[PDB]
Amino acid sequence: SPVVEVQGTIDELNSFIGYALVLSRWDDIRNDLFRIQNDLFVLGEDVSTGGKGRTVTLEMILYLVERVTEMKAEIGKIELFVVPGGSVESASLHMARAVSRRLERRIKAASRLTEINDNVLLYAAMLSSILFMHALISNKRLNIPEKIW
Amino acid sequence: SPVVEVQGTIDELNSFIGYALVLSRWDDIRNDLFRIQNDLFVLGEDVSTGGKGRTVTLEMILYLVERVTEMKAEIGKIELFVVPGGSVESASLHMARAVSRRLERRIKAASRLTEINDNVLLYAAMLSSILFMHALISNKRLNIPEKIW
Amino acid sequence: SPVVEVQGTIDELNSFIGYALVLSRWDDIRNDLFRIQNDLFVLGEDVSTGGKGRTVTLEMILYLVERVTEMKAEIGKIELFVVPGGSVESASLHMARAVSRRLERRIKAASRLTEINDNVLLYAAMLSSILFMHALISNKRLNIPEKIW
Amino acid sequence: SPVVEVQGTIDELNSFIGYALVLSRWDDIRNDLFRIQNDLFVLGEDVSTGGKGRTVTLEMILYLVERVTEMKAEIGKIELFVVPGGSVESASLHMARAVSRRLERRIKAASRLTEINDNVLLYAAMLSSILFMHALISNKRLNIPEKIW
Amino acid sequence: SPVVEVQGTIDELNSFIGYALVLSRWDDIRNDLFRIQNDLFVLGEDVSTGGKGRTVTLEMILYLVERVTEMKAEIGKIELFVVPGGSVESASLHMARAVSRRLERRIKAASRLTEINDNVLLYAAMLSSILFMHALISNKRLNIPEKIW
Amino acid sequence: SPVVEVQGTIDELNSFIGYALVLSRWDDIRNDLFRIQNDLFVLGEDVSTGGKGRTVTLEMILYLVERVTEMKAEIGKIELFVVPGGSVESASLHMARAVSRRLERRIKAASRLTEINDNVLLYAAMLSSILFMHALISNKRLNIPEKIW
Amino acid sequence: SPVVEVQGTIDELNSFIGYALVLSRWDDIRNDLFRIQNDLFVLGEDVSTGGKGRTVTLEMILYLVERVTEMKAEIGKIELFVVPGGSVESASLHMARAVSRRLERRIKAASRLTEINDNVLLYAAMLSSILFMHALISNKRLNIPEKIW
Repeated sequence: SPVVEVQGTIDELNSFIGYALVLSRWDDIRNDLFRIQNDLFVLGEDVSTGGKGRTVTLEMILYLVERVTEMKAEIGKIELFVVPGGSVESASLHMARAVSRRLERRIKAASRLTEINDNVLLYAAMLSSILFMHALISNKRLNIPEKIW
Repeated sequence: SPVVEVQGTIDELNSFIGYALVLSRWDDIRNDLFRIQNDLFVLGEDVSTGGKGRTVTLEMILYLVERVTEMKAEIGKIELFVVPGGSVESASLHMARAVSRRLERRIKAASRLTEINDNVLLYAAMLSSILFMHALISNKRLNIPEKIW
Repeated sequence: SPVVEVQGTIDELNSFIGYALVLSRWDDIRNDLFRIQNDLFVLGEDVSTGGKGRTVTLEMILYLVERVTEMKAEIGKIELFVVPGGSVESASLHMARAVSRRLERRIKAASRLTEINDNVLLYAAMLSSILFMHALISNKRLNIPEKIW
Repeated sequence: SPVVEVQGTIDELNSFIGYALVLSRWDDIRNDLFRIQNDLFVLGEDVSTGGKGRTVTLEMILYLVERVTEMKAEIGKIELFVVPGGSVESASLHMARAVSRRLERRIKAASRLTEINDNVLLYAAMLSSILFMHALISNKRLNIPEKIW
Repeated sequence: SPVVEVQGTIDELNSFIGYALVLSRWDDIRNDLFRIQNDLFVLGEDVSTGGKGRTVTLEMILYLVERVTEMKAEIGKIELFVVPGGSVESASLHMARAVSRRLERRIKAASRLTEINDNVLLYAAMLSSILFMHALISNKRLNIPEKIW
Repeated sequence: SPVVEVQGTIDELNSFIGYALVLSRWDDIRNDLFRIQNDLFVLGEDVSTGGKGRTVTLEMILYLVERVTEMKAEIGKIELFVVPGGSVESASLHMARAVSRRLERRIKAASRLTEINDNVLLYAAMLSSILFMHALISNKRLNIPEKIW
Repeated sequence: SPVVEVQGTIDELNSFIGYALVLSRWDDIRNDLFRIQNDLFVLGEDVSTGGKGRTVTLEMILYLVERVTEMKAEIGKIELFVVPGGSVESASLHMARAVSRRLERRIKAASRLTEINDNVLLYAAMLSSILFMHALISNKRLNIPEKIW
């Protein structure tokens, strides 16, 4: 039942990814988001069945980790307090990642209430990180230097 | 007071419809969303006055039901676990419908707390359904075949 | 800890401003939103340090008040129950202001729980008002007369 | 048996933390490393019993995540290709984190061979990250500005 | 050829002993490590010549056994899962002994591949034990009571 | 992928240089190690891009050769089987050079597997040599005559 | 054209090796010099074709490195400022290695002028080193202890 407010936020996020995906131009970015959208579905079933069904695997989170590390190299010095937006695609991704931070904080509650896989939460945490990286990457690749606070 | 968090989500939704409406190209879709935006206003007053004022009528929900049934015919086999987005208009509508599922789950709480019309909740439930149908319809009409999980 | 759900909504809002900023064409509007985005950051630190650090100053809220009063003059009779959207920029701003009303209602909770500056809440309240004004202003300046309920 | 080469690297790491801990002056840093040293022990048993015994919990990794996020704020713009060392404590921590990257790459092999908890690997990954943060933090707090490549 | 990865670890260890030796204050400890450093050299030739040359003698391992037994008396109850470090000298020795466990596990592989004296492996095993004893002894003699898991 | 175990050892080495650099007192030595630390970075990119990017140049290895030849003159008769350590700086450098021999033996494997520049391996070989010279030089300059086997 | 003065010195060296080869008694030494004489030929073609043809491979230089390291063990403390000669074979090799230092300093010029493989120069550098080792080895094996300056 309060785990129902978790799934709602999952599809609320899938909707925000869905928008930032049609928006983004980069093939790598697009494929990451498509895979993320399918993993969001696996993440839904891992809460509903509560581990019984399609469990959120380590290999899924590691692909997020890999991409985070690979894209990190393009940006170089990743800044703190980066004023969101600038590019349309960057702004669209910042909106999806904000909802990702909104998801993990909804999961943390349902984690306290009923049993749910640790991987679900880790994946959500990771998703925020990977989503921020695409919004910096969309900006460098468009030559729109990010305005820092 | 916790019914104040219900109205906030109503206008948060009206804002998301408002975006998907300027976005969508189809006249039918646009008119449905305009009517939905005005019904959202009636839905606001039906919580505030708590039935005293402009009650959310059956005829309002039935127009949603009618459109759902009419559009259903265009899509044919409506799929399960349809990865959201693809088209800009479709993605924009998926975002508005996600917030619609976010509204009815906020109403369900205020329903438990203080008295509010049953129609308000039914309308919200129906709104999610009608909003999904426009995002499938925007996709077929744009010949962007939906990617299913 | 429930103050962590406040910051999340702050950056969730910063993301929505960020989108409406790249979207809006007007220089005045853009600069207001940029300043608002930086003030959102000051607003973050004023919750975290709980007044210890960079306090949200009166002068910050007064700049919002000034702009509200200056833009008010352009619209003239500001209407009640204005159906959101019409213009792309107007719809984008209505979405950001809806989240602003979502922020102050999250702050009101954390206000009851732990100590946080009164200015933080006042600023959020003011932000909703200033954000509505830009979505009316984008509409008059684009000659898209707002549809009232 | 090739899982025996994993434990060896765990205590080889515990030894490197042990050195950087007596070395570091900061109380926060010291306590993180002490807790990390005890978690390394839990991490040992989670490989040996292969989940049967003292499993490496989510809450353990989340404390690493929390510290990473809290310390991140002190450094601000965390740079890429930061030439290691400068301070004695910073150099000592860089050596321990290098061995941490050496541990997770030993785990990844034993992960392919026999069953071992996903958390074990995630914890190791996280440990590299948290260990880098202490070596940047030791540097800012000592006012030894890091030389970037 | 894979026996070349054995020698590398021998001098990698000699380097770690070399550091813990300049570090340690105790004359007995220092002399043990010096002798250990010279025996490491004999141990190198016993792999290279593969028994032909300077064989690793029983008397060499027995001196390690003697010291282990003599120092054992000073510590009394030698604890299990002793969190490494505390003292600078103790931490430095724990690092050298960790590499000693790293050496015998490299030897065990080269033992399976080509012929090498049994004493070489026994000596390495013994070396880990004697190296742990110095890191407990440095701690009691400095009155830094070891923190046990 | 097994080339990933090569980079890990590169930064594991950079960490050991980093320590021996803060440790060493001599300006020449320090500058050599700083340059070596930056060349280690070039060496990383020459494996990752596999020659595509920042190739490890001849001129880089020749600067190592030059220093080896210049420092050689100070020591005079460079001895065989020199028991490592004596000085703190000398011991610290012996540890870094031991890891350098550990790096080239990791490269030799990745050389057999996938294509990587010959210069990368030559540089690593050279690095062991130059690192030994600093640990003899730290000793003569401190008047700590090296104990030979 | 100034690369023609490089080849002349190559065959001028091959002639000096040729003499020291008939001169030397040791089978190992003889085979090294024969291989060196054939590698000198490969080294000729690598300048003429300028990399197009038979490139001077890493494996060639590594065989020189291997022999240098293997013979190093026989001499032990290799001295500085070793007065050349003593034995006929030693004197003959010192003459060939002097010309080898004469070759690399001719290559360094042609390196500045036109493109030539880095390996060519490295090989020449290495050749001087390997040639010195044979002249020390001829001396120990003949029991003619070298007179040092």
